[PDB]
Amino acid sequence: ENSHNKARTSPYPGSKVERSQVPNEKVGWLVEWQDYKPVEYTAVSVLAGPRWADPQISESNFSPKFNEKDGHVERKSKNGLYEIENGRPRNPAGRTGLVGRGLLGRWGPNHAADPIITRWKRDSSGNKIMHPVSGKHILQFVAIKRKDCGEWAIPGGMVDPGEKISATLKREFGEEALNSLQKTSAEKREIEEKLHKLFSQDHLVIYKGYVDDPRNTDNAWMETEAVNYHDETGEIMDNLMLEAGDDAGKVKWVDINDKLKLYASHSQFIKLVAEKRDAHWSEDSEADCHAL
Ligand SMILES: O=P(O)(O)OCC1O[C@@H](O)[C@H](O)[C@@H]1O
Ligand SMILES: [Mg+2]
Ligand SMILES: [Mg+2]
Repeated sequence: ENSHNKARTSPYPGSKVERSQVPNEKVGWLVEWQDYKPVEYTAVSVLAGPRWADPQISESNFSPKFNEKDGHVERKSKNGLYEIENGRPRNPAGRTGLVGRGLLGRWGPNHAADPIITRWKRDSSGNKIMHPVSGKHILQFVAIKRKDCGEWAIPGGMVDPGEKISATLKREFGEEALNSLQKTSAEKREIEEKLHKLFSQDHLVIYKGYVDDPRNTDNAWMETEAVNYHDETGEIMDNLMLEAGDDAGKVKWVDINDKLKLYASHSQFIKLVAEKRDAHWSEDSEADCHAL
């Protein structure tokens, strides 16, 4: 019973555009609202028609195949089918008060991928560390500090046109967490060997689908695929130094626990990983709120 909230904040990112107000009871498309009048807005950068953006719906020869693989553009939503009304997609989470695409290049789902690389925290002797409160070992994951807003986050990113989610995962992690774009060539082989063995081991899909994002509109929204590549022994990430890509101010292994503050919905993803890996999570048991 919780409506998307970030997707209804104003002004729209990178603009002064104010979204039309949407009472929570009228978020669902199923709810009748004849007077609903969303503000129309698509960023100039998207309207300019770059290679990563779709044409406007009116463009004569533009015939998108929604809810399916449409060439080098994946139009399927990972939450199932989304409705087409008035020739364009309808946000599956509901009304947002704004039509058009805002800063999103694609009509409909705009896919991203979030590679969560984890390993157990280890001491000077290479042994795991148990937390006394949970009795579980502490897990860490590779996080980057965003240059634009300085928020810590999973090193993810947009799926490029024609790119496979698996490639986006490998590419985003390497480029921003290892800085593969600027590493002794050939030495890039090893990063590929290691990431290869790492991303070849069995991973876990943590989350797929809609992401409540301030860039979302009634017609275009963000979706992600968060996947966890875990290094159980530590052998793989062992000798792989983290180096920030040019899009990150910092990069480092971050201890996982319920106190973490991360970008977007990344902390929800981290909580799920700790659950699946049976890692420590509860920092404080508020025992003092009950004990004499
Ligand atoms: O931050 P950018 O790369 O611009 O958009 C990508 C992503 O934004 C979030 O919705 C997802 O979790 C994914 O990390
Ligand atoms: Mg990117
Ligand atoms: Mg990014």
